Amino acid sequence: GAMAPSYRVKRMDIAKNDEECVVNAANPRGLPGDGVCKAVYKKWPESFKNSATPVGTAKTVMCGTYPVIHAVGPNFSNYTESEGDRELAAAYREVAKEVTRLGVNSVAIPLLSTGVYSGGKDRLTQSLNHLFTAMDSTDADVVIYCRDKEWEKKISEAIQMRT
Ligand SMILES: [Cl-]
Ligand SMILES: [Cl-]
Ligand SMILES: [Cl-]
Repeated sequence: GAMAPSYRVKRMDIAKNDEECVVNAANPRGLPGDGVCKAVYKKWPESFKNSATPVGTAKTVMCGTYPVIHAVGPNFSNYTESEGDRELAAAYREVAKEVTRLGVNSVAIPLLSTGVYSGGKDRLTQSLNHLFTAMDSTDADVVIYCRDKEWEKKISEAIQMRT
């Protein structure tokens, strides 16, 4: 575990993280995809061997000794708000189980279902609150990755509001 488990946020490419493992915002089919998923495919292509897994689950594949946790958030274009919310919570619970099993002291994590799977809605608070629900009982240092300056400020405020 980390000596004093923390949350932090950084505004940069999650493919250049400084943590002991990465969470991919994966598609169910293990395809290279776009956005975070395509950056993760370029950096760790070996981790897409048999990475296909259903919505609401996470599947870890090792790139050398570096774990890639493929977490499949729901596409809100296809899911109802209710079922989508349940699957988004479940994906993060499966991430916490994998981070625990791996025994890592740190993990790089994107906000699931906030990009092309958002169904055109702002889901920063929804996704971050499910991330906290899952990861609060873990002792890894969590580093959240985002690309927007306003999102960075809002995620940082949410972290500091609890401290
Ligand atoms: Cl960057
Ligand atoms: Cl997304
Ligand atoms: Cl972002």
